Amino acid sequence: RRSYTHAKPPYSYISLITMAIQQSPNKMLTLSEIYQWIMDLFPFYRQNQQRWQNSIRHSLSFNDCFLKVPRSPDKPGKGSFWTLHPD
DNA sequence: AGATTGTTTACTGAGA
DNA sequence: TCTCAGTAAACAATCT
Ligand SMILES: [K+]
Repeated sequence: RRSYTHAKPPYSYISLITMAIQQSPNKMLTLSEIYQWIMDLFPFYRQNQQRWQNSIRHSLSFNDCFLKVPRSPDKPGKGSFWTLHPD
């Protein structure tokens, strides 16, 4: 068995996150759902996950276009949801 | 206790 | 030359 090389798809981390959220049924995703959507669709991101996931977490917090949404206390779980800022 | 999630600072290189 | 994107890492809050 051998490994194969994929080229990075042409999207910034902001675009990848935005597309992930826009296509989801509730217009909001957890962090791991975002990782999973990106890996499901772009096989380039099935490698170096320690790196690019650090960068996704950084971009979610650093950029004002991403908004954290708390879980309702009646539905507790790991992490919060991420949605797009209403502007 | 350990791992994940989230925030923050500091670089650094791409590109205009 | 200057902005922004992506990397690295420290550290804390909050999960398992
Ligand atoms: K944010």
